[PDB]
Amino acid sequence: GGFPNDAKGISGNGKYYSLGQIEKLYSNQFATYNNLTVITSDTHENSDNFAFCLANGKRFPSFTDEKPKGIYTLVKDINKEQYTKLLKENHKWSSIPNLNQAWDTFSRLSYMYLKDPTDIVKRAWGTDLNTARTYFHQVIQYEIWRYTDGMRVSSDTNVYIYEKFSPQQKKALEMIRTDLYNFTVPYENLEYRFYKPDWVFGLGFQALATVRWK
Repeated sequence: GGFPNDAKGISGNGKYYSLGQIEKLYSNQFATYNNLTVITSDTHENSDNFAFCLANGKRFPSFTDEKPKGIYTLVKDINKEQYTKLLKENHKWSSIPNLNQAWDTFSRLSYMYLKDPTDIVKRAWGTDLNTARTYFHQVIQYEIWRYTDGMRVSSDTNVYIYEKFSPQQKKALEMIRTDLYNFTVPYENLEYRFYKPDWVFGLGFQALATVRWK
């Protein structure tokens, strides 16, 4: 179950790029859903197979035509206090709703993508893991934003997003909402990671965070 994060790229200069959420890899092609994969700035090796954006109101990273927008440094093996501090720093001009709980929801939701402890993917997509790999990322991402940014998506709230969801995504969202608190997260066996965006003039970039097995 879940989607492994077995990437091992480490950048020689400590800087990383992301392929983005829905972005073109090459400007003459149709955009693809890229799971916010994070790559080394030097070798373009994945460092983390997926990641999640932590600030829906900031700039999103991309790597179209191999030109980075949004450059990151990595904080390894984060805990509740570090996550909370870094998340808050990335939201200087917005308040995070139920901030106390922000680590709990992020760490649970990202783990549900990594491991899927309650078998949401089997129930929503069956054996179609290729579709689920991106379509489940997207619903997990929106639910992360419910908690980072108050972006609750439903048939009567943020309808412009909801109506774009596939039927399987809609089912998965209901399962996520039912199952969120109904498992224990095995923190001692996991490495959570934070990607801190380098400063730029103006509205900055969203931070990213992700998880892998140790």
